[PDB]
Amino acid sequence: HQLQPRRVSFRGETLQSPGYDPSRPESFFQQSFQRLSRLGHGSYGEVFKVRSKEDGRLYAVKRSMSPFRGPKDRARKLAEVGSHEKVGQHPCCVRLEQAWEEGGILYLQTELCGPSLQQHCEAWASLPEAQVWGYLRDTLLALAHLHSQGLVHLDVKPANIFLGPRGRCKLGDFGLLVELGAGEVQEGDPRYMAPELLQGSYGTAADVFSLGLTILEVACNMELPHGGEGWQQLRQGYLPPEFTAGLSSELRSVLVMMLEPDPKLRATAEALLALPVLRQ
Ligand SMILES: Cc1ccc(O)c(C)c1-c1cc(-c2ccnc(N3CCOCC3)c2)cc(C(N)=O)c1N
Repeated sequence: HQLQPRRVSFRGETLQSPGYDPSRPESFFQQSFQRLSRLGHGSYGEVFKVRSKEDGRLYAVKRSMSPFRGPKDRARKLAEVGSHEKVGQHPCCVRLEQAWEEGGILYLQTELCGPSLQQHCEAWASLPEAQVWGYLRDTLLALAHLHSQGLVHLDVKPANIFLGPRGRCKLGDFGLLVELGAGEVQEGDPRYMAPELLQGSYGTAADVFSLGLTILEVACNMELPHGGEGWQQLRQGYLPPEFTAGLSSELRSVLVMMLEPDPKLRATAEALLALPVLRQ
């Protein structure tokens, strides 16, 4: 026999939902959602576009790949939900609707978003810069929100930022969020990593640096180095001309503020948002 689905939350039960019958053998996920498409799959699991039977609206649902192997494995996976709950509701962050576990599998149901910035770039040669400014501003708003909550995203990158309506950006994938102890956290993508993280040092500034390289990459449509001399030369306090062909003086000026190697000299999200060029 199989235990009933249980809600996963770190705030304050078995899952009951209109349309869900525990008497029937299919999973909560099978009974309570219509699977429309698969949006992604990897070792992290699978992500589906679904329609909810409870309210008729569209959502995304992520489910892990294999059953929990032991109590610590379970605890580490469930921690994503606690982190996401700390982020809560914000128009530039992917909103978690509910999470549950059934059959040793973890499900996160969120609002449905569009393609990642990685995907949008790939299927776009370069993005119009007005689009890029929108993505920069919206993800800065997300970072100001995270920092307001004493949170740092240690894996800001094009794959973790999702398009929304009319040019809007939402930051997601909060499994590598840390609170300002740190908690367990996995290896972020070296391409976008702030230099201080090599010495294990982190803070609000690290995700500003990663957003800087994220936006640089999408604006120039060139792969950033994962190590070696080219990695070092993006972390010196200048923009290598290799990456700035086409980029306006205005965008360059803001990126260099974000890419300052000394996290004490690096701009904050709120200071960037207060720049005339990022108004509204
Ligand atoms: C379901 C969910 C739960 C928590 C969460 O934080 C998020 C973002 C999502 C969520 C994830 C994805 C998605 C699609 C394909 N690949 C990835 N990847 C992950 C990072 O590595 C690359 C591959 C992610 C798409 C959407 C969507 N469009 O609505 C979505 N909401």
